[PDB]
Amino acid sequence: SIYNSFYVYCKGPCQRVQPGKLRVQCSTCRQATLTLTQGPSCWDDVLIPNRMSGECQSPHCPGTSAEFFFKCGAHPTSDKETSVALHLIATNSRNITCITCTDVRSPVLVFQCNSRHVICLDCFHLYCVTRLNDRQFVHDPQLGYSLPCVAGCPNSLIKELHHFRILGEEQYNRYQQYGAEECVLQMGGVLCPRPGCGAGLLPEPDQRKVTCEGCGFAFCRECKEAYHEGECSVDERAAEQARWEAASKETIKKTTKPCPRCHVPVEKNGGCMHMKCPQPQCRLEWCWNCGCEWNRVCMGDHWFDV
Ligand SMILES: [Zn+2]
Ligand SMILES: [Zn+2]
Ligand SMILES: [Zn+2]
Ligand SMILES: [Zn+2]
Ligand SMILES: [Zn+2]
Ligand SMILES: [Zn+2]
Ligand SMILES: [Zn+2]
Ligand SMILES: [Zn+2]
Repeated sequence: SIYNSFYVYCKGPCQRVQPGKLRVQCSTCRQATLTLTQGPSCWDDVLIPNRMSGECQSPHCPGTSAEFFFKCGAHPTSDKETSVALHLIATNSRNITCITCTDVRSPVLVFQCNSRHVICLDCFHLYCVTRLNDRQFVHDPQLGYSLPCVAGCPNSLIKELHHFRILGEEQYNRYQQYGAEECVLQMGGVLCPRPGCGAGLLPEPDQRKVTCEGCGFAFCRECKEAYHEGECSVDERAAEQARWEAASKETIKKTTKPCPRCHVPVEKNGGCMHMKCPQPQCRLEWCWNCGCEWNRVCMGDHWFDV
């Protein structure tokens, strides 16, 4: 790829976040024969069922609805070996600094708070690991546990929980255990402190000696050491800058570009990368990013960008 807009979680063989390929088919016959009236321009166009329409080219098909899906892009995949799109992950083409480390990194994760706060994937990982350690995940009745924007913005819980799969197997399994453990702790219990154990334990609440009976560890529930007698031994400017829609400096890529064929300056007016030259006698169709005739590789890698 010259450029990727999209990231998926590849469940096998990669077992990690990868660049993804976008596909559309006819929702009626399920073949790749749907010519869209208008190309996708944002996540809602490709995630909301039946949102986009066109015409199915299959002879005896009346289908007019699009169905979009994604595949891992790191190796060959079959026609419909699909993967879940991690729609919060964006390529950082405008060099936005990260809300917590202030470095320019790519890809980044964009929270769905009003501010659309930006955090790099390393800090997102660190943020999850910290919150797990400190027991700071947030409960949602219709979701389970998740995290809001790091800046604490309202209405910003991650809803698509495959985004936590990017923590990789061990942190992801700590995340998965969180709720069971939390139930124990709300009830006044205690987790075994032995690394690799962590059983949830519900001893009589006035007992200082807790025996894990898992691993047999007898501990002091106060200091968490082996049982003994006697006494135990976001920056404010960062969060203004690290916002997806905040005004930015000019990059090497211009926001007004010449048509590849007729050289007349063209303005882009939404998220679709498929441009149609507005000049009557030109009408070249081209990729805004790659500056070449519109094609299926551009479709797959970056039909739209955020
Ligand atoms: Zn893969
Ligand atoms: Zn069809
Ligand atoms: Zn960072
Ligand atoms: Zn926020
Ligand atoms: Zn234990
Ligand atoms: Zn103690
Ligand atoms: Zn032109
Ligand atoms: Zn392109």
